[PDB]
Amino acid sequence: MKTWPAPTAPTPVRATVTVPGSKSQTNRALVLAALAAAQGRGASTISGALRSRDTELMLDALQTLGLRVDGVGSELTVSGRIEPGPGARVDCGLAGTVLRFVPPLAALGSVPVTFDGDQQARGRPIAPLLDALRELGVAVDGTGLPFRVRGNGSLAGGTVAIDASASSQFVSGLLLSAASFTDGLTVQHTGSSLPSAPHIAMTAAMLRQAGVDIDDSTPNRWQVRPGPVAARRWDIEPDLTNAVAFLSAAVVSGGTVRITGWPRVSVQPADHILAILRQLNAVVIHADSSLEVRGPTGYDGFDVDLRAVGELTPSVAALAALASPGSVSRLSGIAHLRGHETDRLAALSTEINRLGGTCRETPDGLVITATPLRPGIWRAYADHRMAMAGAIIGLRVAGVEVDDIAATTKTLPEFPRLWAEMVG
Ligand SMILES: O=C(O)C1=C[C@@H](OP(=O)(O)O)[C@@H](O)[C@H](O)C1
Repeated sequence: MKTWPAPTAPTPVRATVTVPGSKSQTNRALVLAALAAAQGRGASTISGALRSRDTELMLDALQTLGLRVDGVGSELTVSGRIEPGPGARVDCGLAGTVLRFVPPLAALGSVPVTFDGDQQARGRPIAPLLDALRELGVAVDGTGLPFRVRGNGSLAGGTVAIDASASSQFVSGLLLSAASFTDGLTVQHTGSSLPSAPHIAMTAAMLRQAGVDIDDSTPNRWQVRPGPVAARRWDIEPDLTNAVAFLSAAVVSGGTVRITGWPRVSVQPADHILAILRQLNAVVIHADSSLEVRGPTGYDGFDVDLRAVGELTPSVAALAALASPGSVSRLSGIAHLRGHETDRLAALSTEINRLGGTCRETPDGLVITATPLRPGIWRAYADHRMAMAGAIIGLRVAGVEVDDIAATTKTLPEFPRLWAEMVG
């Protein structure tokens, strides 16, 4: 595979960028549309849907379960029933949302469904959710990929306790289908350290838009009452995590990037994101239904807690590597990133140090000292966000090439073109 050379920015980037739909919201919408359709409420359409490997895996997973998903562009229509064929096998790829959100959904069917995924997906956490499904009555063969969910057309629900410290998607995955369990569900996260609170809140918010009653008034506990899931039209926001890769270009070059269609009120953690950018003295404004970010002339080291927004770590690590020389930055709260697409703390450490940088993995994150960097091959680990972090570095370091920019197809198949258009 040819490498992809990351274009440099010898002068401030200036651009208006449109990023496609949110992966997290798209895949929640597809699951909820499938439940409504499986419940006999009719077809649903998702407008502005992300088309990427993770959402194609999700819609193929629903089709494996018997549903129909139509649409060649960003408008997807879900219909039909859960009625899996003999030997049904969901391919999870490297999509945690498919791996975690579809096995509950599938216990509603009356035929078992096998789950498999990429070799690299088999190293990602999944066993706690399968134990929880077993506690709720579902027969599950296997404690890791490949595993089979042997449903008998129904799932009684009830109360269940789970350690979800390794992934909020263990909670989201159970919450999304719980309205179709006979008794609904009460889910209790045991212990502490629950990452990605905004993605669980995302789940709860979209469940309420589908008419589902969910009580999240007590931390670490969620009660969902049994009831209908409405068929409705979903409007998908731009992916704000992907937007940060482009906004970072403004930050490191002292330029100006605008993102179109930014929601002033979002189901995504927009407030965390904008606060972080302002930590680096970026000027952030909302204008013309767009978000504008103007980078500072330079920035020093920063400390940032990424527990609630860990998927920002690759881009934020790149920003830290590009701070003024001798700056020290501390990224914390992200032990769980050892279980992501790749171990992102080891990978970021490895690739930054290869460019001559200074990145030290810590038990919950990274400490990065900004030092002059040099050309190299920034290696993707099949991880869309590692790939875009390489692009960010390359803005300020000539001679940086990403081995596998096509890794970006996970959530942004058009990255290479959009990025070229931005940097110009
Ligand atoms: O539910 C979601 O859509 C996701 C939740 C988070 O997972 P973890 O809590 O496992 O990090 C996030 O990092 C992931 O990229 C998307």
